[PDB]
Amino acid sequence: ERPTLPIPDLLTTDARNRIQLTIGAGQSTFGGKTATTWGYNGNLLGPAVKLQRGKAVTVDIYNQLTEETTLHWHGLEVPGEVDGGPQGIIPPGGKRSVTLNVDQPAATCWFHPHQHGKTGRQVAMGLAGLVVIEDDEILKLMLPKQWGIDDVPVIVQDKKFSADGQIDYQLDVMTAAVGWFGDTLLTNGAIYPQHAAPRGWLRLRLLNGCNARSLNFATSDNRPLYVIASDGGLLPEPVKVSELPVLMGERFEVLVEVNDNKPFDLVTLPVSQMGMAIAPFDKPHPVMRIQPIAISASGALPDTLSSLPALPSLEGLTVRKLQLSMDPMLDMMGMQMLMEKYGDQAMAGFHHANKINGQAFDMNKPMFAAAKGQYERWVISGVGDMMLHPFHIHGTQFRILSENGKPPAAHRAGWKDTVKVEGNVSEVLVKFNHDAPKEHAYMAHCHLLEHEDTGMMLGFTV
Ligand SMILES: [Ag+]
Ligand SMILES: [Ag+]
Ligand SMILES: [Ag+]
Ligand SMILES: [Cu+2]
Ligand SMILES: [Cu+2]
Ligand SMILES: [Cu+2]
Ligand SMILES: [Cu+2]
Ligand SMILES: [O]
Repeated sequence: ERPTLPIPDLLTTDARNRIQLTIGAGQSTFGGKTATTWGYNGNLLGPAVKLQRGKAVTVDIYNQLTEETTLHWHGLEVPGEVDGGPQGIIPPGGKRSVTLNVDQPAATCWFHPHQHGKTGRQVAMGLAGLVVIEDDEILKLMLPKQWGIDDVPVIVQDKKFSADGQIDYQLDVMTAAVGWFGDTLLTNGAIYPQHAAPRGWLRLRLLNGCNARSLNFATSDNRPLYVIASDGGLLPEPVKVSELPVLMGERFEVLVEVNDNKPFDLVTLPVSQMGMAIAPFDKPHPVMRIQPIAISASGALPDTLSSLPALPSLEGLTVRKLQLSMDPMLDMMGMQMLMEKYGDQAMAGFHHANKINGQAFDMNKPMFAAAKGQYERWVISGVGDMMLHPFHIHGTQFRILSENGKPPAAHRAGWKDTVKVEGNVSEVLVKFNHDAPKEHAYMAHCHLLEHEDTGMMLGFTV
């Protein structure tokens, strides 16, 4: 009765070493009602671009929208010139080609628009894809590896729709303060899908592709999840968890056991984030149904996944302070609107009003030049402010030293491109191995997209 989990195509290069991505407007059905949606190579979401470490690929990006957009590869360590930040304009009806020389370990990354001031909308409308980066190392592990059967991407996103069927997106005082969130949960575009998985291990590549909703993954019968990777690749070993908090733009890959005749749900648990526990999200919410199939999966859960370097010495490293803030007026007005619409349940558990170091994002004025090839220490503070800011830095995979006032949890102590900042201070160890000049600067920003779109971003050069 549930629709099957849609599986994004795993797209590799053709004879010319090219991948074609068409950005376009189509239609989808939600709850039997049609909406205009945008997608990459289809109506909605996108394919998974498969990359190999050490190899180049050229991506041809045809923008068939009637408005401008950009194409960013979130999690990829590439020069600014192909980063697809807001300076990477692709005119409506035009084409832009980018050559990606992949130089990082195996990981599940993703891609989405980075259009100046409109990224929340373009994502809400449907635009997101995946990136599966492979290397020599990972294939030796014998992980579940059959794409769409025992190795599946799970892109989880919320939307809200108006009475006429259409996606109801707005960037206004309330959303700019608390984020765009909705009442309907999608999994690879589908409402409460089911996925048929063989007996043994199921690998789920989880992406929180929500604009502003943080999620927290668990199983309906509390079977454990074994985390094997974070934003930037494998952990040294599996880390067993009963629940998995995932911030906006974060990825984790987990293994979960599948047994004959015992279906279970992947669920998300209520989070203590402003706006995000309004019913049906005040209770555990299903994400998808796992249907065991009485066929043996070949995949293993290895004792040992890979190696993390020790953290580099802290003495002598440059420190950059990035103070996050939101105009007090934006905050009071936004939270009032939140409380007035939804009341107390909204606490269960403006275009340049959001800033970093007192400055709302200035596309023409990068805030600093970072060293190339040198570890730096970036200290990101949300002190003075009560909103959730998952802070993301372009052009790198860093190590978390402190996450919002604490040492990182085990499954969060490996390769990360996002870090939690919420009323406290975070510190990360970051290195950039590629150039980004002022014309194609790197972004560092909050990934609660409505904050980003209203100033909580800076450009930096390498
Ligand atoms: Ag006011
Ligand atoms: Ag409140
Ligand atoms: Ag705030
Ligand atoms: Cu992103
Ligand atoms: Cu990014
Ligand atoms: Cu934020
Ligand atoms: Cu970004
Ligand atoms: O991003």
